[PDB]
Amino acid sequence: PQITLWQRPLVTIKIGGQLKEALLDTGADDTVLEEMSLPGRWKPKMIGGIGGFIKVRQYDQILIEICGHKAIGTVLVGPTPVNIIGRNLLTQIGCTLNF
Amino acid sequence: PQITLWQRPLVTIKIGGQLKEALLDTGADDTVLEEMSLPGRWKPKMIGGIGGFIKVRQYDQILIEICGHKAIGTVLVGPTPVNIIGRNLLTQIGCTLNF
Ligand SMILES: CC(C)CN(CCNCCN(CC(C)C)S(=O)(=O)c1ccc(N)cc1)S(=O)(=O)c1ccc(N)cc1
Ligand SMILES: [Cl-]
Ligand SMILES: [Cl-]
Repeated sequence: PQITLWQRPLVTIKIGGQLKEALLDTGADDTVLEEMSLPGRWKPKMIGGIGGFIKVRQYDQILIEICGHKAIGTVLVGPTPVNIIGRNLLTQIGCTLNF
Repeated sequence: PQITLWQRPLVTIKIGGQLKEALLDTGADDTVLEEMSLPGRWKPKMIGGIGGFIKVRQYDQILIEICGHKAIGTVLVGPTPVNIIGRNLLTQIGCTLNF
């Protein structure tokens, strides 16, 4: 599709059998979601910027569906104020910026 | 242009006669720049970041060029990790997300 930026570009994702709303964020290196369970190994990470840093758990090789697009990648999990889809997954669905 | 996301979408902007590098950030509602001098009066604004809310300076109707595309809009100034171009100016230059 073609997504306008007049409004926040929010999309439905499916992960861990869960449906969630998330922000497509070209400025985010990696996907980070609010607290949830994910299977497999993880390692701690600090991510931050405006207003500071937050501690997250990094899970790798996680399956996700974005707008019906299937993709695999890293998912960070922690106290983000909003669910964000980062470049690491945006590239796999072939998402680009255009003007 | 068409910008893929395998690397950060960092572009050149021009503001106050000076070139700067900035991040095209669809996750950002508003544009926020590193501390700099701008003309006119400013008003206070609180923005919600990944680690918390912070105070920044709002300057309105400022000339800024993004990848050569001319714009005039609101620019916020404050302690941001990088210059960020948000949806207020992305919309202005006709930017969309596509997949
Ligand atoms: C400086 C940016 C490159 C840092 N980030 C990415 C840009 N997101 C842009 C949206 N933001 C809020 C976020 C909670 C949705 S923001 O705090 O940067 C913000 C707020 C207000 C305005 N006007 C401009 C920017 S990050 O969010 O810190 C981040 C860092 C690591 C990962 N893995 C994921 C997100
Ligand atoms: Cl103030
Ligand atoms: Cl504006």
